[PDB]
Amino acid sequence: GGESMLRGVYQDKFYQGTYPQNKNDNWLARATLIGKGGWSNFKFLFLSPGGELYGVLNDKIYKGTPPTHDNDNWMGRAKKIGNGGWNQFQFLFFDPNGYLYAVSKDKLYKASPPQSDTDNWIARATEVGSGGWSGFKFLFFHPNGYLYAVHGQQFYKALPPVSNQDNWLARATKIGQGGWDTFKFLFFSSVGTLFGVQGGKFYEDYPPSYAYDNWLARAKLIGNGGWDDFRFLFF
Ligand SMILES: CC(=O)N[C@@H]1[C@@H](O)[C@H](O)[C@@H](CO)O[C@@H]1O
Ligand SMILES: CC(=O)N[C@@H]1[C@@H](O)[C@H](O)[C@@H](CO)O[C@@H]1O
Ligand SMILES: CC(=O)N[C@@H]1[C@@H](O)[C@H](O)[C@@H](CO)O[C@@H]1O
Ligand SMILES: CC(=O)N[C@@H]1[C@@H](O)[C@H](O)[C@@H](CO)O[C@@H]1O
Ligand SMILES: CC(=O)N[C@@H]1[C@@H](O)[C@H](O)[C@@H](CO)O[C@@H]1O
Repeated sequence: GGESMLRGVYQDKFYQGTYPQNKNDNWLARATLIGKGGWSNFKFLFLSPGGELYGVLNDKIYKGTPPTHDNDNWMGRAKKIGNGGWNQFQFLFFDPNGYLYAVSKDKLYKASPPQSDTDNWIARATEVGSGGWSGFKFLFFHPNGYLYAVHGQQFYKALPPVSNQDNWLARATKIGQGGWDTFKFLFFSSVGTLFGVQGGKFYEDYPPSYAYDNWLARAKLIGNGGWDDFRFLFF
């Protein structure tokens, strides 16, 4: 059930709405304002597959159901689940089953998310990757459980590492040979459609399946202008 709404932070404000389906749709003019300010200094701001919003701010991490209207004081009701060290991460993201993945100091870690202030998450997390993980530009999951990654200007996908003895990049399938480093945002919707913002323009299409598929030549243009101004843009 339910396709998730697109969300984004633009000029310190938080908006939500169904994603735009053509370049004549002025998304910002119709989107619901779900936060009046305070959103631009989060380092990370993302949603779990269970619908909980996670935010990293000033080295601490907070969670709560997302705000539904502009006067919902999200940070006043969010639960603080981390008191320090959350700005050390380069990436912080969920797999489809609710496990949190994190890249810190070139290593990849995985575990169920912290549920309280006193939980030393980084200490109990499993190290599933020992080196190479700060070299990616993007690292994100498809809803089918495959890990997608942009390395240099190349694009790859493969089931995630089973342990730190698993050399992921060596067995990954290459699904793109160039141009992937020029995107500002690159992410999946909840039904597996790939969405990307490249120089102000917003595109969507089924993801490439092999290195010679010219994704940008076939993708649908769903937005022209303003998308490079967002600080966060995600489903
Ligand atoms: C980061 C955060 O929770 N910001 C909210 C803001 O969006 C909302 O408009 C306001 C309502 O009083 O409370 C907070 O400031
Ligand atoms: C990144 C990480 O796991 N930081 C945790 C922090 O959230 C927590 O409050 C503390 C409790 O001892 O341990 C850690 O440092
Ligand atoms: C990016 C990548 O695939 N890194 C892996 C690393 O996680 C793993 O510990 C090692 C095993 O020899 O191989 C690679 O370096
Ligand atoms: C961003 C993008 O779509 N890059 C693709 C690239 O992956 C592919 O190898 C090439 C083949 O023609 O076309 C494009 O450039
Ligand atoms: C961020 C945003 O909503 N940008 C839209 C843009 O995609 C669209 O092409 C244009 C149509 O007039 O309006 C806006 O600028």
